[PDB]
Amino acid sequence: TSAVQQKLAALEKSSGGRLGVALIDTADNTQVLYRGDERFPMCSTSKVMAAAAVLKQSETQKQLLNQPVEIKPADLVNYNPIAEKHVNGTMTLAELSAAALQYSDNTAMNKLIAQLGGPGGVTAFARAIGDETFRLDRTEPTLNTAIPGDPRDTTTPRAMAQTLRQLTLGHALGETQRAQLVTWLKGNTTGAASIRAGLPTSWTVGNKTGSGDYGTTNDIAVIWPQGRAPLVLVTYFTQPQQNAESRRDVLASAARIIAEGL
Repeated sequence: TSAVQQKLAALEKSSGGRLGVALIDTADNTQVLYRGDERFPMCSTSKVMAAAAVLKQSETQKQLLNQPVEIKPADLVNYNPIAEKHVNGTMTLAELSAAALQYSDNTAMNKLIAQLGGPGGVTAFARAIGDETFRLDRTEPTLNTAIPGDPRDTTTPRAMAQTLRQLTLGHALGETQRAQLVTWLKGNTTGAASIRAGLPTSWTVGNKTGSGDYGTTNDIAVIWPQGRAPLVLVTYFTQPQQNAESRRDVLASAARIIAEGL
């Protein structure tokens, strides 16, 4: 096991929880993995999968992203920073996607899942782009229970890293759709203390964080350093106690160790 793995293991040991990491360096398409085939609760990182799936729909429904969508009181769940600004109005599928990705709005996520026909529709998109591991079983907010051993609403670091590559750098999506996803990810406003805090300041990052129960603290990101090929980094972390506190620092520190390993 390499140098980077010894440090990740020590990081993990100092944390008292369970850490999962997967990097894809698209130079020699090299990978660095730590518990990369273990399942982790995705929490709000799953919003990328749902937004990407609506994007893929819009390829043949050219005006789908402009379709207005009613926001009714009953649609509000536990955390709706944007949607609560439009109760008894509308938001378009573009505004809903942006809200889900940029402000982690759970009502926005639920509208994307409904557009796709339920959680099974998000899983179907994953299968349709090669990802046999991702599974979305519940809507917001119950997908965040992150119960140890519960396979619901999980993926693996290896799987999500490859998937995120295909979506943001490959051609799982039409170019137009891919560019809109990148824009959305770069304009995220909620994942600054995680991966973003362990990387060189000058690298560009688009990412999506996720928290839930059991101190689950996650981040998935596509990174553009200067002078070299882009990379994909996934960092998942979860803890033994249901009421555990968030540990974004562990994700930043894993990102630091990975980048120090380039």
